[PDB]
Amino acid sequence: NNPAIKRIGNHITKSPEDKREYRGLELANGIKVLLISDPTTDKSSAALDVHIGSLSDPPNIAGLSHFLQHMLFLGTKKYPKENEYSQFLSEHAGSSNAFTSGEHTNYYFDVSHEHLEGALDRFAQFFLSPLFDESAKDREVNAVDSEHEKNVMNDAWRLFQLEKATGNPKHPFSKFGTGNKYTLETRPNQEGIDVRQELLKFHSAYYSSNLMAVVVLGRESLDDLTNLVVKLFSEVENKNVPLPEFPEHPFQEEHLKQLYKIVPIKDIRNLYVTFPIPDLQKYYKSNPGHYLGHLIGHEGPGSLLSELKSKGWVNTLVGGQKEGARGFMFFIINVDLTEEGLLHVEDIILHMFQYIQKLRAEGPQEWVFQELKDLNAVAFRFKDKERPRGYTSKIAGILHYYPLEEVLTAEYLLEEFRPDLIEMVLDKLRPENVRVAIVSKSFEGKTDRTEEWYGTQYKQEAIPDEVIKKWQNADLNGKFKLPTKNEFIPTNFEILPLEKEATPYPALIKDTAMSKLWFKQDDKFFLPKANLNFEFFSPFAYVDPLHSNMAYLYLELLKDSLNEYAYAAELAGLSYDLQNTIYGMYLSVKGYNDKQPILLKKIIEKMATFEIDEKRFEIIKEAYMRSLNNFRAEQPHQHAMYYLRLLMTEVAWTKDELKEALDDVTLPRLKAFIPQLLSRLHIEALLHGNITKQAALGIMQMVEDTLIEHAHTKPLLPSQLVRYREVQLPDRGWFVYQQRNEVHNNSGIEIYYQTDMQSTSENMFLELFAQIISEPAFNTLRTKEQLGYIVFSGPRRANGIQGLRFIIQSEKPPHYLESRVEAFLITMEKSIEDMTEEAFQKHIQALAIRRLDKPKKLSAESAKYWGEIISQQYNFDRDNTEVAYLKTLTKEDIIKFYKEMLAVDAPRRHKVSVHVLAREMNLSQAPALPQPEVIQNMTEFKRGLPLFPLVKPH
Ligand SMILES: [Zn+2]
Repeated sequence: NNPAIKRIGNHITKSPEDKREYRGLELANGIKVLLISDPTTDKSSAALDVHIGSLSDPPNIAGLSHFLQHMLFLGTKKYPKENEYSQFLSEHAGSSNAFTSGEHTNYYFDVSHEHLEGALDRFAQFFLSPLFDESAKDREVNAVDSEHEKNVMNDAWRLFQLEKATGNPKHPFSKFGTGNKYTLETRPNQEGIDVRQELLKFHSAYYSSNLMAVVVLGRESLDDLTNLVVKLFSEVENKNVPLPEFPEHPFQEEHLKQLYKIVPIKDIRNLYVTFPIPDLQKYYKSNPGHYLGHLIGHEGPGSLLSELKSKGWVNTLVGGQKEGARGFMFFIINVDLTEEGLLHVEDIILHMFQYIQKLRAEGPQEWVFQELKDLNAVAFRFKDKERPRGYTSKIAGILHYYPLEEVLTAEYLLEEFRPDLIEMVLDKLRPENVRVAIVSKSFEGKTDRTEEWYGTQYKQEAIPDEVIKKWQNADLNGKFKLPTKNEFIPTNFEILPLEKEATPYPALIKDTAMSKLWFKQDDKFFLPKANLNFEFFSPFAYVDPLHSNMAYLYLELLKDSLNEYAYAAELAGLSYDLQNTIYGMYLSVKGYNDKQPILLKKIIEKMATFEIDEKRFEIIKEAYMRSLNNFRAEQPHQHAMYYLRLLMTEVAWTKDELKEALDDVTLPRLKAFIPQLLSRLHIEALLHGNITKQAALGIMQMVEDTLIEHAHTKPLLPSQLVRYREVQLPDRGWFVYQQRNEVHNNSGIEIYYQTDMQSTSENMFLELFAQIISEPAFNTLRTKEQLGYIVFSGPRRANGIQGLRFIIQSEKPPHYLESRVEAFLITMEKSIEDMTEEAFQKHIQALAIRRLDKPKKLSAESAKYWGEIISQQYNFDRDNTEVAYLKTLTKEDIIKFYKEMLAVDAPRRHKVSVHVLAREMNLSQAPALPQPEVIQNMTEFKRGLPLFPLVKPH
């Protein structure tokens, strides 16, 4: 035997398509482990999930377990340097993150495959001897505060906390999870609490081996991973902590039959219907809640949504089970509301109960369960191979819920038909346990309560007993019918033999006035799936704001019109994406290849013969007005990015321009625009997956023929295939553009140091520099100086040009943010001077692994080719070519590049800053800056600068 292993599990059931090898075990201290050997992986990975979270915070220190989560990265006894962990990962092509929910704290990393043991050693110390350094703790509490600030004016986070504030206030469910500076520092100081001791006591008490699950994925054999994991994790102490459990529901009698009226930040209108239910987790082999969700949440003919949509009351619906914690769950039905829907909330909820009554009338349906079982089995068999980092993290969470042997299958395979469970859940969906929440600006100034942590304005009322009664007597409405058999369920999974003429990259197999067709038969994944991507080029999609509006509205009305039919295809693993672009339209069809030509045909046919329903048109136009308006409530950093895009691209219509133009979109006008849009087009496509050349040629010509037949499409002239250019900033110039975010009380900044056109050498100069400064920028600007939670640095690529950008969101003013980025850039010039040759070669090597990391699934490989196609660079072998050149670079080359393009006194510095002010508006030495040119009018700024050329094709 082995003293350190309690048991090794039996065979871990996996998909027969899965070439990874697996071994489950439990250590003697109680840690549940999954080991995954993949000898092909470029990045290895591990995750650890401790089954404690938020719901176990001390009642007097809200946010503690989330604070501990941040603090664990900031040093341990064996590795006391504050960023030893992140720096180690950065220098070895790795990355890490963590999250805290009510019951789990989950930590994960990935790393270059040769450096697993080093990464994993440093990571294991988190669970053995964190330092919770006093100085780290006082700085890091600012990152958490700033994380909560970002969430404060977000509607989803406000609704999430509001639900917890209106159940039983004594129940742990009512806790505030994120915490902030108030809860984590200010108030504890006032109460004589030593937060460092609290972190140490909480870690001591709950970070117990018996509550942990570990997953490790590496090239090493299963035996080697076994020894590694025993070596590192055997020392975690078992304190035998009982798993926390919450058998009493946070919504008791007095919390039921309540109506909440809520003021949102965005102009949104929604209706939330909720019923408390028991915890159904233990019934995973039948999944009664999924069965009900699938039915109540259906979007096919005869569905609930379908009738609410025809009445013109709602556009969208989500229904089904929602997680609570060990011992309680919820079942939801939530919809968005049209203006007319807002006035018929009562009738909407009755239709919900009529639909529920139809399910009780028909009884549990074994054929529905069989369909669900069959799709889940196909989905599991042909699951795309996952990136290691998300895969270890996700399995760590679920090791707490399923036997070792079933961890891979348990969320997929259904085994038991349980009409008794289906009826038992359905018996809880009754008007006597209903909670109803309406979100709308119409409640402004009509509310009388305020939620503490977010400020949310709402009113609570009992639902009148006569309203409950009307709902309890709901009868059968003849518009509601069970869905019928889903005929998109695929049954042909044959993998076509690899053709003799198959190539490693996409090949241009059709090059005509109408269409350019890039094609590759999958030679790696061997799943019965394909991706079909199309750019439709037309100047009329973006010629003015009005047209761009009409392009959008057309495509939204089209998707709305197809929804009923397309929903079945997407339950059957066949989906599509359709949107207007600054060039035209983009269409992508992905998933099982079997029925895929059927759905594609249908989209092109509808596209080309579309008849707008006038009612759908007014509803979708009003949602779009709101959606443009609601931009004002996005975050300051999203504003800054959005303004830079408008500043640097040749053509770009603002949200304001689109909004003004929107009133002039009439039905007549939209009906005229469509044939005009479709009259002349160019189509560039990538057809990639389980498909032959001649099926690819056939699919392409079928799209052409359908357009030609129905919309009389002719080819665009080559000269009209315009790409837009980037604005060319002058040597030594600095421009600032300044605006205010009217909603958030944080500011945001984007700083862009433009370099030159993209090419091999320029790319790798910028990428290597970015790789070098990446971790230090986060360490400096966030961990040390604490300027904000959101601190970002990296390449910016647009319209064939590039440069270095910095994005920060902070309470500090933008001019101060600027000076800190500038101090930091100097700090980096010195680090680069002082770093060893070997330190320098480790960064080359890390960038190299990053760039050469193999796609693990079809759609990631398609996305690489697609980026070559849409950028018109067509450099399909870029990665080998760029990396060969990268390996040639020296320290001097990067110092010279920095001195020429980036330094404060650089001869070719080209800087633009976007300053977004907050609603209401020791340290290294910042250099003196010149006086900037303040941009007053974006159109004038553009007209007075040159425009770069466009990049040439391979
Ligand atoms: Zn956090």
